[PDB]
Amino acid sequence: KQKNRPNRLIVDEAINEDNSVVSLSQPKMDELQLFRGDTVLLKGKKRREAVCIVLSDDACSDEKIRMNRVVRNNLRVRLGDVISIQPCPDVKYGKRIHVLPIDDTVEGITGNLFEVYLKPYFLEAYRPIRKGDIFLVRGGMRAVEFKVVETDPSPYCIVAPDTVIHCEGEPIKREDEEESLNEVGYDDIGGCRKQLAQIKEMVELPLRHPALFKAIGVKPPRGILLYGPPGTGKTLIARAVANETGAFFFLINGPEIMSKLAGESESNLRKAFEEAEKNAPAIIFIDELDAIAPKREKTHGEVERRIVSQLLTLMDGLKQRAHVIVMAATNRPNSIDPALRRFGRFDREVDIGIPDATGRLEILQIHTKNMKLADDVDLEQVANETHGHVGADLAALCSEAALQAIRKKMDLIDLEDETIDAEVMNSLAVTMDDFRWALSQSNPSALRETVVEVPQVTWEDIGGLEDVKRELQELVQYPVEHPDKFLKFGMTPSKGVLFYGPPGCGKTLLAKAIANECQANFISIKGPELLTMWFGESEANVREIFDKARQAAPCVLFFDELDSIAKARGGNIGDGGGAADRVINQILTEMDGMSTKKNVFIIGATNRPDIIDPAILRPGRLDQLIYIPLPDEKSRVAILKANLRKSPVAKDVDLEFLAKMTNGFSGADLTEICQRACKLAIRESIESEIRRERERQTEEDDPVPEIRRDHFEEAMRFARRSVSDNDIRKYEMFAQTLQQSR
Amino acid sequence: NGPEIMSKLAGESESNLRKAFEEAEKNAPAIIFIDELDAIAPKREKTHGEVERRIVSQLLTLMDGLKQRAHVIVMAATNRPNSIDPALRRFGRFDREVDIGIPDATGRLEILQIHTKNMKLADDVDLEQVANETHGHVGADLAALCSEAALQAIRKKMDLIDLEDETIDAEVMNSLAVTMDDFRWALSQSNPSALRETVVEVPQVTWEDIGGLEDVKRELQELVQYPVEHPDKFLKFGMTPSKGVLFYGPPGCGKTLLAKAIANECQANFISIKGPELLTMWFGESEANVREIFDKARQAAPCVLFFDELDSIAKARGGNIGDGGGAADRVINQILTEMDGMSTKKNVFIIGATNRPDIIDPAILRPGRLDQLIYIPLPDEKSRVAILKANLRKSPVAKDVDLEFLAKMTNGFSGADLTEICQRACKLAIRESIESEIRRERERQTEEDDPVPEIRRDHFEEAMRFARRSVSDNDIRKYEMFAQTLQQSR
Ligand SMILES: Nc1ncnc2c1ncn2[C@@H]1O[C@H](COP(=O)(O)OP(=O)(O)NP(=O)(O)O)[C@@H](O)[C@H]1O
Ligand SMILES: Nc1ncnc2c1ncn2[C@@H]1O[C@H](COP(=O)(O)OP(=O)(O)NP(=O)(O)O)[C@@H](O)[C@H]1O
Ligand SMILES: Nc1ncnc2c1ncn2[C@@H]1O[C@H](COP(=O)(O)OP(=O)(O)O)[C@@H](O)[C@H]1O
Repeated sequence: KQKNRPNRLIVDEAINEDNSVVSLSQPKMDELQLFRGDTVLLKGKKRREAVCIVLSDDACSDEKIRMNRVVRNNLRVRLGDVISIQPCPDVKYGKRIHVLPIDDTVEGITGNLFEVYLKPYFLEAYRPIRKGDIFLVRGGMRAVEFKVVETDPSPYCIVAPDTVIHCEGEPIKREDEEESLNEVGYDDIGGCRKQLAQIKEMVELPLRHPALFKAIGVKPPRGILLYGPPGTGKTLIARAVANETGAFFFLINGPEIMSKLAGESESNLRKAFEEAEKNAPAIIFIDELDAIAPKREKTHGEVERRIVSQLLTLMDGLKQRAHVIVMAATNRPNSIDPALRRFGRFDREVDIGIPDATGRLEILQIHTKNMKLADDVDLEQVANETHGHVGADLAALCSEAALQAIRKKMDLIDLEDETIDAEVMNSLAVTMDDFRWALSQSNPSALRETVVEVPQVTWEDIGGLEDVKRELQELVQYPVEHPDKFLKFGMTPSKGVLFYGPPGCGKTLLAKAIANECQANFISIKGPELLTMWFGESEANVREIFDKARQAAPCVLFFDELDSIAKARGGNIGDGGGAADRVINQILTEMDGMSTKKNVFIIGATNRPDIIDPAILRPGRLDQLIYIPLPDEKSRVAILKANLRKSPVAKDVDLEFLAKMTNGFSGADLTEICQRACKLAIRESIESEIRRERERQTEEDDPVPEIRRDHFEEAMRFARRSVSDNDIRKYEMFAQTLQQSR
Repeated sequence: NGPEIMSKLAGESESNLRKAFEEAEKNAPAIIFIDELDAIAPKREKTHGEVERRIVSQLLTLMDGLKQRAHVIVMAATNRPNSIDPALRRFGRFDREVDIGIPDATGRLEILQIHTKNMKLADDVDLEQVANETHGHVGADLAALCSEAALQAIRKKMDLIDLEDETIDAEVMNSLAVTMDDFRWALSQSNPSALRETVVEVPQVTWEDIGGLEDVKRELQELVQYPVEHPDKFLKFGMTPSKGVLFYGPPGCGKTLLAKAIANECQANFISIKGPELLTMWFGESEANVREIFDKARQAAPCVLFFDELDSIAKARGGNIGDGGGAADRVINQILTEMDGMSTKKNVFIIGATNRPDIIDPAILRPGRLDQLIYIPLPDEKSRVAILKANLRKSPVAKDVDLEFLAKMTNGFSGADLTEICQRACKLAIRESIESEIRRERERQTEEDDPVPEIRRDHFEEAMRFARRSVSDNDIRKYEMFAQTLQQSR
C-alpha cells in the first residue's frame, strides 16, 4: 500500500479562524486529487479522526498543513507531528443531532443556549461533524464549548438547513484527557513574530525529542533571559511555549520567595528544582529575577546574599541534565547580578520590545475577539492613534470600551423594567464613540523610550534625487547580498556615509526610505539627545545605543544634527578649545570597535560641514561624503506633486507655473505653502457652515470641497525664502575645495 | 568553589573550609583549587557584613599554616588582579601570577579543531576562514558556535525528513555531515562576541608591505635588535642603550606599519593605544589607568608599546595658540612618571608618533625617555612604484597597465592617498561586473563568457580623474623648518 508520499503532512499554525477549514498548498491538492470544498478525513494520534472542508493557499510548503487549534486539539496531535489525510466522499446530510455543554464553561449563563449560540453558528454554512468532537462558539463576551453526543447518519455527517437539533439535557463533565481551550497558545499572542520564531527554534529539540540527547554528546542551550518594559506579556509567552510543547511548567516568583523566613525560602527554592527535575521534560520560570538577584552592592543585608548564592549553585548543578530548561524575565539586562549572565547560567537573551502599528492592530483584534462590535468601528484608526501603548494598555482600552457600553445604555435603561441575561447581552453592541471616549481620556501611555521598527516612508515620497538614490543603492544593498565579488577582489566595503547640504532639503527622508527598501530596522538619534548627554556629562549612554543596534541587526543607525555640540560651544570662532568633544569621541571609540560583518549601516547628517571634527572622515568611519543640493524646476514639480497627492485639489491649478516662480526655494518651504492653503480652505469651510447654521436656524450645496486657484494665490503672497546666496556660495566653496585637505 | 561555600550557615561554611584542607593534606601530593576567589574574598570595604570577614581571616590562617608542608599546592582563579583582598597577594600566600588571556587567530583555529574532532564535516568547510572572522571570541564562544552548527544540521535536515518514515540511530547520524552554510548561519547571527578589551599578540604585517624606507628600516634594526642579543659590547664600553623613539612627519606616510613590522620581525608582542583612549582618560579625568597599561606591557615581556596620536590632547585644548595654560597636561605627565620608573633591562621598547612635532611637551625629549627622533618624509617616484606594487599585489590586475607612468604622474602624493586609488578602481570594477551579471540574468531569463575578471586601464583612468592631494606645500615647508632648525633648542 502507498502511504508515505501521497498521504503524509506536518502540522503547523493557521491563518484562518474557521473551525472546519483546513488550508494546504495547490501542488499537494492536485497530487491528492482533491478539489476545493471537498470534505477530507484526517487521522492522528490515538486512532482519532476528523472531517473537515479543505481550502487552498500559497504561503505554504509542499508538506505542511495548516489547521486551527480546535481541530488540532481534536486529534490529540501537537505542532510538528504527522497525520494522515484521505478523501471521504460518502458523507450525508443529518436528520437528528444532540449536543451538550461543558459545565466548566457555562457559569452564570442564564436563559436558553440554543437560540443565542447554536442558531447563528449553523446558519447558511454547511459544516461537517463527527460524533464525539468538541467545538467552540464565541459571543456575549464569553466563549462557550459544545460536545456532540449523537448523529443520525452515525458516526459523521454534514449539517444541512433541515437538520433538527435536540439541545436537551444537562451539562457534561470535562474528563482528564482533553485540555481546556481557555488556556494560552501561540494564537493568543499579538505581534512579536521574530522573537517567537527564535524561542520556538531554541527549545524545539530538547522538549520534543528528549531521547535524542542520549545518543549524541551535544549540549543544548539551557539559559534563556527575556527582557522588555513591564506590560509586554512575558509570562504569557512562557505559558504559551510550555503548553504547545506539552512540557511541564513550574512557576517561581520573586516577592513570594522574599516574603518568607530564611530557612523556608531556601527550602522552597530547593524543592522547586527537585520537583521540576523529577517530571521530565520541564520548564522552570523565574519572573522578577531583578528582585531576588539584584546587583551585589544593592544587597545591603546578609540573607539576600545567601539566596543569590543558593540560586547560583542550583543553576550550576544543571549543566549535566539536559531535560530541564530555565527561563527568566527582567526589565533591562543591566539590572541583575553580573555573575548570572555567563556561560552555563543565562547565555541566551531575547528582547520583546514595544509593538509596531501592525502588531497593535493584531493585539486589538485579539482582545475584541468575542465582543460584537458595530459596523462603523474601524480598528485601523485606533491602531494608528495609540503610539506608545503596550499590550496591557490595549487590553485595558478594550475593557474600558466594553464597560462604558454596558454602563451608558442597557443597564440603567432596563433597571426599571427587568433583569439582565445572555440574550440582551449578545444583542449589545459597542460603537466607535465609546472607543473615542476611552482613547481620549484615562489612558496614560507608559512609554518615553526609544522605538525601533521598519519605517513607512518610501521612494515615492521624495521628488528628485536620482543620482543620490542610485549611489545609496550601490552603497547599502550590494555587499549584503553578493559577497562573491568582494572576496574575489579582496576589497572590503565601507560602513558609513555623511550627508551634507543646505537645511531643509530632505536628508531624513533618504535615510528612512533606504531603511524601508531593504526592510531593515531604523533607529534615529536627534540633536537634543546628544545635547542631553553633553550637558548632563554622561556620555556612558552611547554604549547602550550601539548595543540595541547590534541586537536588532540588520539595522540603520541615523545621527542627524551632528554639528549640534560643535555649535553649542560657540560658532566657528568657538571657545578657546579645539574641535574634540566628549560624545563624538565616544562615537568614534564605539564605532571603530565593532564587527566587520554585522550588517549595521551608520549614517550622519550635518548642514555645517566645516566645523565638524575631521577625525571622523578617516577610513573605517564615515568616509563617503554625499552632497544634497537645492532643487531645480524639474524636481520642484515632483516635490509639489508628492506633497499634494494626499489632499483633494482641483484641476484648474497649473503646477508648472508655481514651480518656475519659486527659484532657490528649499523643499521644506514648498511644503508649508500647501499647509497654508489648506488652513485657508478649512477657515472658509467652517465660516460658510456657521453662516448656514446661523442664517435660517436662528440644502446640501457644498461651498467648496477642495482647494482652488485663489487659495493658492492668497497663500503664495506669504512666500518666504529660507537660505541666502552667501550660504550657497559657502557650500560651493566647500564643494570646489573638497580636495587638498585630509 | 565560592557560591557553594557562601550559601551555607556560618559554622557549616567554616567547617567545610577546614575539612577541605585536612582531607586534601592527608592524601599526598595534592592540589587544591579555589575558583571564584573574588566572591569569597573581596576587598575589605566591600565586606559590609561580619561573617564574611571571619571567612576571609579563616582563609588567611589556613593559607599561612601551609608554609611548612611542601606537598600541597593551592591554585585559584579570578578575573583581574585588583578585584581581591590585597592581603592575599603577598609572599607565602599567592606569589605566582599567570594571565591566560584571549586567543589569537592560530589559537582560534586550534580550538575549532579541538571541538569538531568527531563531527564529520564536509569537504567545502574551510576552518581558516572561520578562524579569521571570529575576532573577539573566547573558547566558550567557539564551543557554542560548533554546537549551534551541529544542532542546525540535525534540525534543518534528517529529523523532519525521517519523522514521517522511521526512527533515528547511529548509522544515520554517522552519515550526517555539516556544511559551510550552517557555519555561516551560526557565525552571522546569535553570536555576541563578549570582548571590548585590549588585545596583545604578534602582528601579521611584515617588511614586504612597506614600499621604500630603507635607511629608516636599517636604523630601526640597530635601535631594537642589537642590545637584546649582544650585551657584550654594551658592558665592555659601559654605555647603556636607549629605550624610546619618536617618529614624525606628514600624516598618512606609514608610521604604524613600521611599528607593526619591527614587532613582527623580533617576534615580540605588540600593544597599541590610539588617540581616543587618551582622550577618554582626559575628558573622564581618570589618568589612573596609565598604571594598568604599563603593567600589561611588563607581564607580557618582550613587547612593543606604541603610542600614536600623541598630540591629540595638545590639539584638543586649542591649536598652537591653545588656552591660557602651558604645555603640561595630566595624562602625558602620568606617562613620564610611569616611564621613568621602570626596569633598565626588561626588554620593553616604547615608540611614539606625532605629525605636529612642535606642540608636544619638550620634557619628553630628555634622556631616559623618547630621545631618538626619526623623520618619515613624503615618498619619491622610486618609492611610489614600490608602494603601488605592494598595494596591488593582493588583487588581480591586468598586464597592459604601466605603473611607472602612474607613479611619476602623482608628485607630492602621500602613501595613504595612493591606497585609495586602488580601492576606487576595484569599486568601479565590482559595479561593472554586477551590472553585466544582472544584464545577462534579465536579458533572456525574463554561456560562461566572463565580462572582465580583473582591472584594466580604463578603470584606472576613471578613478585617476578623482585624484586628490592631502598635504599642502606650506605644511612641507613647516616640517622642513623644524628639520633644518633641529639644532639649538633643547
Ligand atoms: N526633496 C524632497 N521631497 C519631498 N519632500 C521633501 C523634500 N525636501 C524636503 N521635503 C519635506 O521637508 C520636510 C522637512 O525636511 P527634512 O526631511 O526634515 O530635511 P532636514 O533638513 O533633514 N530636517 P530640517 O533641517 O530640520 O528641516 C519633510 O518632512 C518633507 O515633507
Ligand atoms: N610607505 C608605505 N608603504 C605601504 N603602504 C603605505 C605606506 N604609507 C602609507 N601606506 C598605507 O597607508 C595606510 C594608512 O597609513 P598609516 O600607516 O596609518 O600612517 P599614519 O599616518 O600613521 N595613520 P594616519 O595618520 O591616520 O593616516 C596604511 O594602512 C597603508 O596601507
Ligand atoms: N503581545 C500580547 N499579546 C496578547 N496579550 C498581551 C500582549 N501583551 C500584553 N498582553 C496582555 O496584558 C497582560 C500583560 O502580561 P503580564 O501582565 O506581563 O503577564 P501576567 O499578568 O499574565 O503574568 C496580559 O494579561 C495579556 O493578556
